[PDB]
Amino acid sequence: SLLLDDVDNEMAAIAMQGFRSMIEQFNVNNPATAKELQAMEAQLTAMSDQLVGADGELPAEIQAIKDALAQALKQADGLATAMGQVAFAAAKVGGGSAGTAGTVQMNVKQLYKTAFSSTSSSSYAAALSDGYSAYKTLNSLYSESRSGVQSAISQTANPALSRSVSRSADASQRAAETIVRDSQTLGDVYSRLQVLDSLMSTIVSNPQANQEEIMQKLTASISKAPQSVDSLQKFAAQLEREFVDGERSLAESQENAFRKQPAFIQQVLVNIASLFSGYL
Repeated sequence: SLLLDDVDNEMAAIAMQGFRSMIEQFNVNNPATAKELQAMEAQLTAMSDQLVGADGELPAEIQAIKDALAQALKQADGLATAMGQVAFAAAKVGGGSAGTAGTVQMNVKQLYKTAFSSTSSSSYAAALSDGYSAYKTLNSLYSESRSGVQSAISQTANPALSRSVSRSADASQRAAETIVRDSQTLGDVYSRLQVLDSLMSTIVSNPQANQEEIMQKLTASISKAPQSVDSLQKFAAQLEREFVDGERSLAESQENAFRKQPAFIQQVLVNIASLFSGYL
């Protein structure tokens, strides 16, 4: 009876290819369906057979994915819950601790829940906000994690971030429009929001810095951030024009950053959700 944290490379790649094959069975751009859930099950069984044989005992983490897919067929939360269990398993294969696999699972599951949220939902803004918190948490964890946990994160989170988006004086409103203008997917939104977040963080941490230095440092940070990079650099340059261009703009940006930064980013998220939702 096999334990996933104690697998050889051939079986690690078998498992991960099975997870990748499950992922190809759905389309995040439309509500999840019985057919997709069933197809994921068929891919899971094909990989399980390779792992332990048509009759061997399923490892705990594969058991969990099976249970999850079973429930989702009986009743969005369903596919999202199953993909969190996929990300847990993949994280365990990669040598992650229980705590790490748990964090990966909770936060990947959230990205799918955000991907499947309708823009008309009363909870859409919330879901967009929760999805950014999950994004950040995953990017933090990615950096400090073993390679296989990195693969578990990116391979399960990316499909949710691929969800398409499209649009329907105040700085937070101006930032929202700038992010949205340059974004096709949810991943585009969050990666560009993170650039703004980093711009604000750079100002706070370097209050004496002028425009050129702020941008120099931000550029370095974007180069050192976890994983298109040229596109985020180009986006940084677009933020420069809006919020760092000249002494007046910088002074405005410095007030928001020193005095309001979390509130500002959450107001930006509200305004981004408004642009996708049409609602105030």
